[PDB]
Amino acid sequence: QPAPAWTTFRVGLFCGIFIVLNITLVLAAVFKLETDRSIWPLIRIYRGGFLLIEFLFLLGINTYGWRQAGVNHVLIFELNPRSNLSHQHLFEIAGFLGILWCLSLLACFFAPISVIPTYVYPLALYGFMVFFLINPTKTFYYKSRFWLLKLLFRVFTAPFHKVGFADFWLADQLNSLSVILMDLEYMICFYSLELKWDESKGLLPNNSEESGICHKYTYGVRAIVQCIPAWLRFIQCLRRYRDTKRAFPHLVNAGKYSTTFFMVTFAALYSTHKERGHSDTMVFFYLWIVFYIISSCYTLIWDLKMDWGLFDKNAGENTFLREEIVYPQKAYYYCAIIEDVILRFAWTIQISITSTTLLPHSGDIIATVFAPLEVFRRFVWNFFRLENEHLNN
Amino acid sequence: QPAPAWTTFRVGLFCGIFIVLNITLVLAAVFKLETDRSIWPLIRIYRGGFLLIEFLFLLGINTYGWRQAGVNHVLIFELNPRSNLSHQHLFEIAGFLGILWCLSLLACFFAPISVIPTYVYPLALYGFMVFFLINPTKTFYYKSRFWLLKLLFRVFTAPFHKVGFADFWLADQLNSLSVILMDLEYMICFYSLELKWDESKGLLPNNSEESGICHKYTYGVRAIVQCIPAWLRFIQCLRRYRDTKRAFPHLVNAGKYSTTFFMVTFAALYSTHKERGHSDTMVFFYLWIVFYIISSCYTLIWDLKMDWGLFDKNAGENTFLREEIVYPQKAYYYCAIIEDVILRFAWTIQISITSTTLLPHSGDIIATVFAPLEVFRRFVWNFFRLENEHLNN
Ligand SMILES: CC(C)CCC[C@@H](C)[C@H]1CC[C@H]2[C@@H]3CC=C4C[C@@H](OC(=O)CCC(=O)O)CC[C@]4(C)[C@H]3CC[C@]12C
Ligand SMILES: CC(C)CCC[C@@H](C)[C@H]1CC[C@H]2[C@@H]3CC=C4C[C@@H](OC(=O)CCC(=O)O)CC[C@]4(C)[C@H]3CC[C@]12C
Repeated sequence: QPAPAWTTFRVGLFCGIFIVLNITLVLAAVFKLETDRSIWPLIRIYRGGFLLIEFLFLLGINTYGWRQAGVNHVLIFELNPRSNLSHQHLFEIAGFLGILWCLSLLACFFAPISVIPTYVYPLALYGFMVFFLINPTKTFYYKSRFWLLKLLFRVFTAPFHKVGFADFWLADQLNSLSVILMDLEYMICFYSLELKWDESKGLLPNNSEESGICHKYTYGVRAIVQCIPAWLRFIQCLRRYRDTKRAFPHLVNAGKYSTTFFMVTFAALYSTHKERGHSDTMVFFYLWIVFYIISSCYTLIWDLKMDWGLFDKNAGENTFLREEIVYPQKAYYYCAIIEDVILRFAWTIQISITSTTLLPHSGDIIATVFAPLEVFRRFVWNFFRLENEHLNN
Repeated sequence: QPAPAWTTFRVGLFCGIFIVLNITLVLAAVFKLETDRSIWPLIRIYRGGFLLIEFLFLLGINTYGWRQAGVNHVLIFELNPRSNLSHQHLFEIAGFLGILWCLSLLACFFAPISVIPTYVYPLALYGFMVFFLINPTKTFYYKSRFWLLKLLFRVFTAPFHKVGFADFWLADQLNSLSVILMDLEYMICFYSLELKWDESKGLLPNNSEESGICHKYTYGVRAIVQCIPAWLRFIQCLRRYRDTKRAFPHLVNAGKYSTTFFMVTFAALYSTHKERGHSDTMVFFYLWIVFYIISSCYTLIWDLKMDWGLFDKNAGENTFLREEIVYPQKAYYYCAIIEDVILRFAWTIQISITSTTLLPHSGDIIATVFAPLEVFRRFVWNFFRLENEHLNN
């Protein structure tokens, strides 16, 4: 059933406002903003919002593809059939939130008029977003927000509730998008300790020794925020093994999700060795590389053989694929296989660099450039994971 | 017949882009613009264009009414029953033209590229409109523009072609769009006579007494271009009388459309005799005024008693109305009558400032604020005229 023209009109309106706002924001950044003042904290704060907008748009594309390809994903997700969301609603939500984000960024740049210079706009934007998430009224897709909040509650207390499809799907989705979590942690420490709240102007060049508290790992305020999604998925699979008493898949998933834990603690140990300047620190590098390989070379085999269900013995004419495929063109499969091996190494490198406090001058730029790539990798992963899930049933 | 979702998406996209472009144009005009060169000529190059876009948008709303009020207008317009242009197409065309107009105005305000300083933007925009109008390729509503061009040719050759509903409909609509003609004539006069083309931008104030060659009537070229639509309608109704062999509803129409000839000739004579001296100018001003009440009354009785078929001697329950009506609210009819009475006599209000102020450049500002009001008067007149034609047919 086609959606009413009002929904499409709203989607187009929001898309056009988003496009024009992006163009004028780029122009203002190129011309108005001056290079002398450091602008890295602004990008660090707004990266999470941009990632959320991109994820919402990509999920709209994903549900479009699932609807067109013939995948019965409403039964797989166990959603209520009589109230389901098409791509247009997700597009509208993403456009509205993106317009709000662009308005906040433009206000932060220009700062039209206020007494408090610039440090109320990110707080305002994130507060508006969280209020939209947990608004107690019965409007603005109340059923969807209620379902998502219940799913979040089930996921974040995973070792107690029975594991379902949506639980692990959202666990993986959070595993890809943890950059929002680290950005939130950075924002929290920066507002709590660094910024001069009872002052004016705002951000200033930092020359004191106490500066850059969020940059350092302190004791543990950095690594655990990195590996929280890994812990969630690890405990989810442990509970699933307990409930099902099946050895192979869950027992290998435990090691798969503990490899990243090992890599993260080893990178933190390398950082504290650099702080200590030990003679064996360079040797400490080599082992990291080893646990780099056993990390990536782990998940790759899980990405193609078990996740997407490729490399089947009964491939037949479909070279390097499975016997049955619902997508029309194999070029998509081959491009996805080619791009996944490229993007996995970049994702692991970004995770290591963000928490290891390495590359002081180029680490932030590397993270900024490579952040909107793991989201696309997950977007590619979703299609084939759900296709294999539908064909398995 | 629901429209495709892509058309609605395009309409929404164009509307959003137009809205944000208007907001940023207003902001630039308030802030970026500097008041050292007389900006009034700029308005006279753009004002008319604005009106055109406005008209198109208004026309869209009009046809929507005829689809919901039951006023069958395709049958009486002699349009193709199986091929019609819905209001969404008019909305998107108006949005496209408005986006181009806003882009040209912003480029003129900012002057980004320092090679073609200022004079190419208006010519380029109006040329774009021209090539869109007369594009020979079978793209972008080929039937629509071909029909419009054929009807324009039929209208402009009034004394020879047979009269129809669409011909005098377009003549009546054009009778409220002479402002486009005066602005086009002024643009041509400015670009041909007084502009020094070998100059960048042209940041020279026009306060010098040598200016005003194309502002005044002088040799009498504004009067004829102003009276052209009146002449077309006068000749069309003369031909209607000649064909019908009856003069009850036609000769009085000829007199009504000929009163404006005396109107404009008296106005032009007063304007051209003001600077000569001519101490008897008050007699001409009095004649101009009395002809003003004569014409503004004649038009009022024609619009009320005969055009809409209102004030019938036998009305019944519906006081001061007709017998059969299709629109639900009587408040709509009363508001339309009141606003028609105000707008037809609006000139009086203007003259008050022109008779009670010493502010330099007084007539032009009142003229440009009152210009987007005759279009609205025609837009509201169209509803009831089409309804009465449908009832009579
Ligand atoms: C970075 C380079 C080296 C590779 C980039 C790969 C992507 C651009 C490709 C890989 C997988 C592709 C997707 C694979 C499957 C689909 C489903 C497909 O849905 C349908 O319309 C099919 C159903 C039908 O029409 O019968 C639409 C294209 C899409 C989203 C593809 C869009 C383009 C993607 C994301
Ligand atoms: C601003 C001051 C000077 C008053 C100007 C009057 C306008 C605001 C009024 C006069 C005539 C009105 C119109 C008369 C008839 C209709 C048809 C009507 O038809 C529908 O689409 C609704 C029908 C239904 O759903 O029952 C919609 C409102 C509209 C366009 C009205 C919109 C408001 C108008 C333009």
